[PDB]
Amino acid sequence: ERESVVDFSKRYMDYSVGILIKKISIFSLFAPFDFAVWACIAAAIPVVGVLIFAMRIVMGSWWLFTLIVCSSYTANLAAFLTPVRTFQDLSKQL
Amino acid sequence: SEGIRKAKKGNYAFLWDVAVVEYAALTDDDCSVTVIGNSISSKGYGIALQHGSPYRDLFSQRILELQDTGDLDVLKQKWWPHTGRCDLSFAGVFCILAIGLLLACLVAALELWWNSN
Amino acid sequence: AMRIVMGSWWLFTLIVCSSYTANLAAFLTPVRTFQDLSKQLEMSYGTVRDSAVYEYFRAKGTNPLEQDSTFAELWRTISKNGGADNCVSNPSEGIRKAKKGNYAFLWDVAVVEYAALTDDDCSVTVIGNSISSKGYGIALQHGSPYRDLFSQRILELQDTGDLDVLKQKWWPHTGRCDLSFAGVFCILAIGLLLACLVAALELWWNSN
Amino acid sequence: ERESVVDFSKRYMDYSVGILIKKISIFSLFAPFDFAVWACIAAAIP
Amino acid sequence: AMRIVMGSWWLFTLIVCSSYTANLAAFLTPVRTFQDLSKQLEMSYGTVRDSAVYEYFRAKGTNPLEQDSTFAELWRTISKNGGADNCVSNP
Amino acid sequence: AMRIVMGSWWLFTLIVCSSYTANLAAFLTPVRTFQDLSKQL
Repeated sequence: ERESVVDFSKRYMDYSVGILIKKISIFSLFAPFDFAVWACIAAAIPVVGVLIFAMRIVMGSWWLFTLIVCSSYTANLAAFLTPVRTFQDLSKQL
Repeated sequence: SEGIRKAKKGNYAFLWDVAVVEYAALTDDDCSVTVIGNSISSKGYGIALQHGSPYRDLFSQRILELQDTGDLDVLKQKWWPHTGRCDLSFAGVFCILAIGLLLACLVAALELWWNSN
Repeated sequence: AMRIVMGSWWLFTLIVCSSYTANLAAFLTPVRTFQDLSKQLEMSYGTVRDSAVYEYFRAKGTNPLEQDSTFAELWRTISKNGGADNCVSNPSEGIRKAKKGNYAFLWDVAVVEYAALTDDDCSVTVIGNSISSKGYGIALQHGSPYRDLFSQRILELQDTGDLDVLKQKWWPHTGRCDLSFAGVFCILAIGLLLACLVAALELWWNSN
Repeated sequence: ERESVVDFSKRYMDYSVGILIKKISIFSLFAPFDFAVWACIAAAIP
Repeated sequence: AMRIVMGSWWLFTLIVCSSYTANLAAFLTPVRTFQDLSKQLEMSYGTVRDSAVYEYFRAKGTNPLEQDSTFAELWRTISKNGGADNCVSNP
Repeated sequence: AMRIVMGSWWLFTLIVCSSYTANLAAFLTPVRTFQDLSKQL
């Protein structure tokens, strides 16, 4: 209706709108890991418990086995090494 | 102007020109705000004129070409450059401490239950 | 007693060195990546050569005040040997070429997913980048008293948003293509196999 | 150059022009690591 | 016996302690730096008014086509309080 | 003894935690040295 009887000239800028934002403590380092494999370890010990019925093969499993699980808990210390938290218009509706 | 401090004092994300918020970031003595981008270039902003004017396409030709040279964006970068003024634990005791106190209370329960048995 | 001592507390530190050694190994950790500036240090780009993209990017990627960290990296990638392997004589040449040549450049994303989502690949998904000031408009000539009549209908279709409806008619955005944690089990049941190697051979060797 | 001599109307989109024709979990421990030292342990055993 | 019952605690969270012992030491990385840009975070910045370094670099902490924003940052370091942020008149 | 045992597990704690950040010395830090005089050698 600014075009119905009158006119604009052509574009100086383009369409937008702005959003003004002004600017769990120890739980958060287990969160980079999939929580299912905790119980995948927890069911593995019943499998090892079958072996009641050598033993050094079963020990030698485990000295290789939880090796990496210790390294896996050593892994997620690097959580920043590679106010607002979420940036979607829809994500901030909630 | 109300949306300055009401967004400062009260969880209000606002609906406004980004460039005003850009200069409000350019003015605050502490880098203490947050903005999120927007990109809608199918709709534009032109400049009104008298309905019937001889040089309208000639006006818009400079509107065109100063953007084609990009010096229009240098005019944007005059009053608001790209950097601006704003460039945009030891209390974790109880948490793991409490999960086993279920068991720590349940030990004496099964003790006194079977010791009476 | 004292003869048993030598390699023992030797291993009380060497394996620890080895633990710290294997510890650090990963702590800094067409479609290839996800960000356009991350593309700017990758392989070169398949545009149509001698296009207006080819023209105006040489006009403005060489403009340093109007350089925004991709366009010169764009220019140095595309200008290889005077443009060799970015070869376009007929237009569909560079449009075809580097599917398995593994260069990547795109259109405006409309004609992109017009062709790409009518493909069976969907690893051809290159991320979006388009000229925020240059595109396709609507052409007439000076002196025909028709423009405000028609630019009325130009603005109104997005005022209604039926500009979006007609884009989504012959071009829906949906299409057939809408758009570190398993290493134990790599070697887990290998131990169950070694259990079968050991204890079953013990059982049969006792049965022998 | 066109719009100097023959008038236009408004934009509706932007532009580019490109290419369009169809035609491990744990082993990062070994990208710095020379794999034989496992055997260096296994032969340091006897 | 109940050696089995509660003994999970000196195992697990002691490792969690060793992790907090660790990760903060890694995240660690007279003169501090040799930059006019890395020391923009240091405040109470003494400087002289009515001088050539007071004059010319206000002309060079302005003009946003000058793409070394260190100079404009050190400009706006003192430009507040009318230019009299934490300032002296003479050396 | 129960009292110099204190000195044992503490070194078992301390020295390993003290062994820690020198991995970043191996990890974090083509060119390495920038002096005109340092490259004379």
